[PDB]
Amino acid sequence: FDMPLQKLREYTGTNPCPEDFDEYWNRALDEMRSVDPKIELKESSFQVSFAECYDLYFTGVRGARIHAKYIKPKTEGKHPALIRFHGYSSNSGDWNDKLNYVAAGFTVVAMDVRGQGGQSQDVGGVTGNTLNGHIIRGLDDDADNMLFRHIFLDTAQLAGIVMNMPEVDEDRVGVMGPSQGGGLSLACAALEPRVRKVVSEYPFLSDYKRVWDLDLAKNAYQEITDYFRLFDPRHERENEVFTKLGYIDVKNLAKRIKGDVLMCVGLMDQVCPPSTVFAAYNNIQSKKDIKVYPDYGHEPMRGFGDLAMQFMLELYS
Amino acid sequence: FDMPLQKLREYTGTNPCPEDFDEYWNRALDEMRSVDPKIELKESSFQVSFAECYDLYFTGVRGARIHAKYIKPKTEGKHPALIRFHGYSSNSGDWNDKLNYVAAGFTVVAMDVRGQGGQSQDVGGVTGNTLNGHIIRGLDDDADNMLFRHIFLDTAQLAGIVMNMPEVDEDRVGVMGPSQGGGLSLACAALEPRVRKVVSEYPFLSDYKRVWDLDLAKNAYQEITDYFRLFDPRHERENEVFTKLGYIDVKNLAKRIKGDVLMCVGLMDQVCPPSTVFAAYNNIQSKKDIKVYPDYGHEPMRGFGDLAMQFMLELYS
Amino acid sequence: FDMPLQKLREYTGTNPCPEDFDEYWNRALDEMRSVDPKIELKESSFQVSFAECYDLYFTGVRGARIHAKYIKPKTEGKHPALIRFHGYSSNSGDWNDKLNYVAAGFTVVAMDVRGQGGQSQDVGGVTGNTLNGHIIRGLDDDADNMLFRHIFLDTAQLAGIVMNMPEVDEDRVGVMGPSQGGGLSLACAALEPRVRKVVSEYPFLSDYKRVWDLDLAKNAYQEITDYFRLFDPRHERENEVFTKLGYIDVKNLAKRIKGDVLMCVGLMDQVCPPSTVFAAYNNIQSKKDIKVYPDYGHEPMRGFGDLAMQFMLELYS
Amino acid sequence: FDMPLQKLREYTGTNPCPEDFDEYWNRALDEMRSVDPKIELKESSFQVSFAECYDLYFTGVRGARIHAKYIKPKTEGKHPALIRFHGYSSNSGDWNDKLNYVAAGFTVVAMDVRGQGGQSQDVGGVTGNTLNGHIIRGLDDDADNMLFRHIFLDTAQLAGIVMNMPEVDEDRVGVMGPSQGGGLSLACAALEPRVRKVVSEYPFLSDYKRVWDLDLAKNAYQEITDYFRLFDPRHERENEVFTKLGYIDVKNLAKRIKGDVLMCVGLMDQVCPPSTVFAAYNNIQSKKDIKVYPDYGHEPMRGFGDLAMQFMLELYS
Amino acid sequence: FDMPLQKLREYTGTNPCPEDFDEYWNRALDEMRSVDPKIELKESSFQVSFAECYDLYFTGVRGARIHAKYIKPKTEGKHPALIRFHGYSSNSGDWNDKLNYVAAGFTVVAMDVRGQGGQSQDVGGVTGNTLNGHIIRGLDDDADNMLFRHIFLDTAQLAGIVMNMPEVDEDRVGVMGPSQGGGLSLACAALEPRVRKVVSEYPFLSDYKRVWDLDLAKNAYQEITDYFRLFDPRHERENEVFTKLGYIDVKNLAKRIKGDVLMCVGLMDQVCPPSTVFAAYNNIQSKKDIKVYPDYGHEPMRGFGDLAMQFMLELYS
Amino acid sequence: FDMPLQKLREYTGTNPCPEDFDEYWNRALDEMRSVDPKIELKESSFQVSFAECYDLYFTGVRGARIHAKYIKPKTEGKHPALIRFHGYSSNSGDWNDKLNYVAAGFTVVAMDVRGQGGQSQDVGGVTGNTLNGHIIRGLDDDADNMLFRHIFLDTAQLAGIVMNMPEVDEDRVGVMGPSQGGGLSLACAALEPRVRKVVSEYPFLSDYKRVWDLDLAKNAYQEITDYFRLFDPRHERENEVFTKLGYIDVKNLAKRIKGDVLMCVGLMDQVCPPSTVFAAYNNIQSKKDIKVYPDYGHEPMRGFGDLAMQFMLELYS
Ligand SMILES: [Ca+2]
Ligand SMILES: [Ca+2]
Ligand SMILES: [Ca+2]
Ligand SMILES: [Ca+2]
Repeated sequence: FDMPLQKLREYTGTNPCPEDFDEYWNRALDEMRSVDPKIELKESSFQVSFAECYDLYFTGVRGARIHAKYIKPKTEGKHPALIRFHGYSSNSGDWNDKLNYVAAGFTVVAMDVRGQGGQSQDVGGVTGNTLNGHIIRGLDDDADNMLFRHIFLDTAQLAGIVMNMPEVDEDRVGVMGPSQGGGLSLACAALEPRVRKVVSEYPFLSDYKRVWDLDLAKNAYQEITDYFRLFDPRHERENEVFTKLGYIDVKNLAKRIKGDVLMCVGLMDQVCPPSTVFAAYNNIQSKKDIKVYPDYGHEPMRGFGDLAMQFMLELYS
Repeated sequence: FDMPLQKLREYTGTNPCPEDFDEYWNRALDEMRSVDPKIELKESSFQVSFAECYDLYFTGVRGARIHAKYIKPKTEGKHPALIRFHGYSSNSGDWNDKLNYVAAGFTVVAMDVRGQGGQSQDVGGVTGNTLNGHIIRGLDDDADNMLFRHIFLDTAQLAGIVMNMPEVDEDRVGVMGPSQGGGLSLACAALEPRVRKVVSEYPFLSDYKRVWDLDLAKNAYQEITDYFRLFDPRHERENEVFTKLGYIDVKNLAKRIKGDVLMCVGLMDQVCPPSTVFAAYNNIQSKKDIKVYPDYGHEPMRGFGDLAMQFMLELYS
Repeated sequence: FDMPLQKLREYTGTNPCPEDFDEYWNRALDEMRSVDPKIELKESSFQVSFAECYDLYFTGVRGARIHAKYIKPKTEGKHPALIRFHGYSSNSGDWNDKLNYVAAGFTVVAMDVRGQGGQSQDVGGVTGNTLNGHIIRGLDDDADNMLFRHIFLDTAQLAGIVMNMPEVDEDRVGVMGPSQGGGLSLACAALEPRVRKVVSEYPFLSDYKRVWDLDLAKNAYQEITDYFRLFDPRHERENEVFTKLGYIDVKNLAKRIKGDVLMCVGLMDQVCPPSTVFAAYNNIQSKKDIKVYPDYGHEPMRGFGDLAMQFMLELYS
Repeated sequence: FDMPLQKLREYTGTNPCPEDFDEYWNRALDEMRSVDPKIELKESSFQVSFAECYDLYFTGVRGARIHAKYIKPKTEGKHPALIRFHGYSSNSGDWNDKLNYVAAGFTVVAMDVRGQGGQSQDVGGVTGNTLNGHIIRGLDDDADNMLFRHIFLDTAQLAGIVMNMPEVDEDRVGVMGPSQGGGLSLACAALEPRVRKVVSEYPFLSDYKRVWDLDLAKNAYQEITDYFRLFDPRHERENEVFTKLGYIDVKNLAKRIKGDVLMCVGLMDQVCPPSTVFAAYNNIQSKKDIKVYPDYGHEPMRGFGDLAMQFMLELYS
Repeated sequence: FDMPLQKLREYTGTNPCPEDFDEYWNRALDEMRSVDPKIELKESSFQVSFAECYDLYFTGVRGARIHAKYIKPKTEGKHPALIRFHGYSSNSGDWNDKLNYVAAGFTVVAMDVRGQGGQSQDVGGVTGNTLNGHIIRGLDDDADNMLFRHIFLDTAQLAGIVMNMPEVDEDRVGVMGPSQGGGLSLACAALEPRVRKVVSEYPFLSDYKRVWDLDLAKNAYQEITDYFRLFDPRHERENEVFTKLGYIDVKNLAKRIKGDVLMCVGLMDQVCPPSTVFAAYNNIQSKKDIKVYPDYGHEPMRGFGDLAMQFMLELYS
Repeated sequence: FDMPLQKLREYTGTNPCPEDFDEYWNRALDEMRSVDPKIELKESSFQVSFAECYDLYFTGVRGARIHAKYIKPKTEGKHPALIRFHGYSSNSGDWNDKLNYVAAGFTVVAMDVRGQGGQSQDVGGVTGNTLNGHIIRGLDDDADNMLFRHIFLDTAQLAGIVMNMPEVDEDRVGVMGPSQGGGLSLACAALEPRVRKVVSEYPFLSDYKRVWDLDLAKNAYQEITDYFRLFDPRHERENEVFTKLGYIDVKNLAKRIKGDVLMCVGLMDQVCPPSTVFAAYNNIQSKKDIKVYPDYGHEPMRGFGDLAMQFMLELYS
């Protein structure tokens, strides 16, 4: 259902990239940097004796109150930190499974995406469809009002907040996540170049046009099809639509990443077509590597979790 | 998958009704009535020689700009009017198929629901999930900020606007729609008692708890399941959740309807369980009737469209 | 699952055309023209004040009694007429939705196909399979006894009957229909060259061999696969079978069409493959046009209905 | 999806039986007995040294030419005979697998059903639907014109023809078949009481109303649902329809069977619900027995074939 | 698809329990206790600085070499230990996600089931089917040769080995697992009463007969259906089959558990019917609790992971 | 989903062939030939008067007790014999349907494959997975311990046993089977060159790598995918795995076949891809022929059974 591996290795993407892409994002970062986070920490009901578990809240662009789990090991001195991002429609998950990295002495943070399955706020205020999908949310509004634009900014802002924590060495921060979380990991490391390590598992939010070309604009990408069916049935605004989506196409932000990257891709993945994953991978200029799993689809790949941790452990000296 | 027809005719609903239901709605109607609609009519690109086609815009509660197709026949004197409501995620549709009632001398209006498939605006500004579903949109916010509360008010406000049109006899306005449109038809006739005729085809938005009890909280009702899975996995707040959804349960509004009602239900419809449809039907106190289609599911039922027009044509003496 | 749009534009078909195709149809036309229609009109139970609704019955070839809905506006003088054809296994449908064109002053006729979901008779009398499918009905009999041959003749015969109606301007007649109805519309305009306008939506009954070549001989075209599995499992008579089906392949009749044609096609339509639709379209020699819907399948395409009406309204001076 | 075995044992049926059922069938038998079979035997291209293989053709009611495979062992004297009936839409099948009974010295005959997958003719000539299904074929016509009525007569007529074969002992004839073939076997033994043995495997064509009551009027019984959806959507003629189908309900003919009967039923069979099978079984008044297969559906049941042969071998002294 | 919660609470099971159940297991334990484990530890390629990761191998009954991951924290003194068991056809998984409990100072062990997805050996040597399923593996052989009998013994033996580790406090050992792993957790805590804590998530291997009664002997329990279809199609040995399966029905071993138990059940779980889960739960006599997730099926339930860890942390003083 | 018939006829396979293929098999044949079969014949409970039905047991390699149905006609002198092999997970089936060849004077033998649906024993004793699949059974053990290696030897040993039966003409033995039975037929005729006739219907166990390349390593070939997913997720040992599977790839054994071969293939068969079937066919050097069924999948093909018997009947002069 996608090109052979031989060609994936060379594929660099299909979705257009706005001509003012750089200006667009420099502007976005300016807005993010002018925000007063007014950070608040609340002790979680979940408690362990070897670490402090806090519910962290900060204000992002447009006044949205963002939430993230925050686990701090009870150890002296500064150390590495890991920021996890979750899948589409999910949330930061349970506290306990974040402790595997705390065991390694890491501070661990897991952010909730605005308006999805967690406790992060989506202030809305956009024109157009609001029933299904965040990718097309704000698509018929001004480009600067696209929801994933704010979400991407939240990850960048959170990375800076984490880097300012007293127990965190700002030069030893890594980000990780699967699918949407993998796309957000790339976006975060792109918008906050200080991020040192990046683990992106079968990333979502990449090379939109390609997904549509493969007749795969379904499942997680169904909203792109819904959009055209309802607002441009004969595709009279196709190029403008995909160009605008180019603003939130991680394959376009990929060139900004400075940290080391480790990715994985399942060749049976029809949710996030292998070609869209390689497009993001092939736009990365920093040190990188990608693990290929021929028989896996959009799912955790056996053994990769271990490769990812060993990769993250590289944050220590 | 549901109770026998024998029991259906006796079923009055399961979903709870808030203690302050009436005051909640009188309070909502007060808000709607205090809004300056600033009505604007723009000529449509679709034009015929026997009628006037206009895109109508008005401001609803919370400042949302609402859109509706508006077709006026080129005849003299006042006459009946029909207000159509559409299915979940859809829109007012095409202009041409609305002309069947125009041929009958009716003014035809088809409203687009906020943030769905048309041109009506959803101003948002709610806390909680915004990724999928309007039923749960605002569920974790104040009850007065629930999206379908505003949408229901839009239907009532539009009915009032239509009743003030120069060519419309305010005492001869009918409403109609399938699924979501069927629930909206009931809500509209309930909130604007002046509505004279009502056609509700396999109505959606009714008896939420019942849908869940039958393990049918999927398909169109999937979001109710996602809500619990993400925000209350062990149903510790079950009664509170369904009670709040009770505010937008059209079965609870039904008692207010004064116009004549004609409904249809498919006994194979698992999207809108027959019991939930009968629950709404059985709460109506005005003159009513329901057509039963044993072998039909969530779909147009052969012959009903004709029964619906003959029913609407009763508006003429 | 089909060639790219770029290639579809140049695709002219795969299914063969019998060497005696022309003589076959001229002989077929002679047979129908010799039939005494014995037309009878019966007032319908469905009635409105602005039009006359009649159930029309006429005798077609082989003594079959054919039925069609007939709506005549209560206006003065001659005017255009629209003849609608329905989907496979369906019928003429409801009376009310045909009134959109009556609003435009058109006489509207909707024919029921022999032995399908309506009230038209299939006298049968053929050898071979009679359990499933009209495409293969009479395939093992003489070619002059193939059921769709008679059905095509019914459309041409009905077109002439309509052109002889007192209120109908014989030079202002249009035909329209989706899927099977789209194929019948083409066949009608081909067998009755006086037809002025043609709207063919995702036409069925075209380029049979191509459907099979694409492994799409299922769904609506399943009977073709059943025929071979049961009567020619090793395809020893493949060319003979498809050539014979060529007699009722609308892409072969398309060359005879003189009226203007407006078609629509969904690129995700696997029921009527895009290539088979373009094959019919590319064989049309009269003024034509085709609307392409990239994200639509075998279903009504948003906005096309309005395009079709504006197209039909061109029949008025 | 059906009642427990405990209840199945006592279930006698739901579908009605016409008050003139008996006269209907006696009149039907008189018609077939007046037909001149004009039997013709043609040597088959398939030949073996130990038997004679012929394609047998005889004329049935309404002038239909019926076909059946006919294998005669090259032995001396009279012996038993087995008549096989096939599944819905299938045919008599291959010659070789019929030889298992020829090995036992049986003459084997396998009839093709009119207009299905074989070489038997369906003269048609009925009013109503002819697109899908033989159960509803002729349902809107006179009851004496229902297709399965003629097919049942074909089995009885064939049974008599076989009983008149020189090498066949008329008192040692057995009939067998699965699904449709199981229903035909029952009908045959009912209309031709001389039939000595009967093997009916998960019989189709039984207790129609029950199939519909269970919401299983799909798959093989789909046409019943199609009939109502198209010709009686609100079931205003429900009792009339099912009572008429009672003429061809094998559970109503079962009382006439005189030969011993061996049946089998799969409790997971949703195509032919267990209750409809037991309904036919429980109406049999002759020596009978039924093998129950808890984990089998609409399919051959392991070991039953051997039970069936040992049962048929009882025809030998 | 299963009884209401009200009745689940009281349901105690349906599958029989052999009369010599106790003798059978006392005998099995004797065989296990006579085995020389000949334990061998091999450093894993996966290494972290805060713990020792070893591949542990021991010999179980019948000479099978069993494998389990073994992670020991680099801390002084004795402490609690957790033994994880995996799902059907899976294995011990990755090393990294086991570190969440190591962070809590626990020694963590994850055993691979014989012949499944890991490195544990199944010496086989049984008669009967060996193609699919371990539940019926050895079912046609002597009861003492049933594979899950050995597997259960492996868990008990491993628990004793863990309790003998120098860094492990033998009175602070817990076991946990989902589905098959949940069934194995119950079996382990039953056969090694010293186990102090038990977390069983939607347990598999319980109340076999019940699964079959609900027509749910499919998916994970498909082999039970396969067995009957192939070896006892008419269920002539039904009681003997299910009674024999009673030897490895965890609901029967449940009464032996002494440690505290925490379980979870998804009411939408058709893989492990809620009733079979409550049957095991209701046979437990030690301190216990069960978390119900109405909208979850056979899958991890949000929040439970955290309840499970807090429950396990109860092992410390 | 596969290459065009034009290319199929030229395709010779993709799966590698071990360098020591021949010695591996000569070594295997040596082992089989050194086994004392200790043949035992037990009269079956199924008995007919024209043939002798016996359950035959013999010891194969590794001490496994193998079972086969054995039917001998009550005729004088030596005659042909037919050995049938069954489908994956199935068994020899019923006795009665084997009598068609008995009627032709043949002795008919139907072998049960070790550990599948019949009475043949799989002694096991292998390391690695034992939960699902015989193709990978023993794959992680020495190549000489692979299960299908022993099964292949069982077919060869049984052929030799049959050729020594007093009523059997050793030069007139044919083998036949579908799917797995088709692969076993080829393996048998390859390992026991004396086999005179071969019928292989849509053979399984051929060209493994090709199945994987087409993403068809599912359904019957699912275990190959499970193997990689669990034991080599990144395919680091891909060539080694497929090369080893090459030992039991019937396409590699095909070159040894001396008897005449007749095969059939369905072009819609995704279970046993057409290419893999043609790969085996194209490696045969003896007289051969293949029947192509374009519209058939993994299923019996109409008419082939008769071609198969006529082909086998060629054994008589
Ligand atoms: Ca480092
Ligand atoms: Ca004009
Ligand atoms: Ca006897
Ligand atoms: Ca404690």
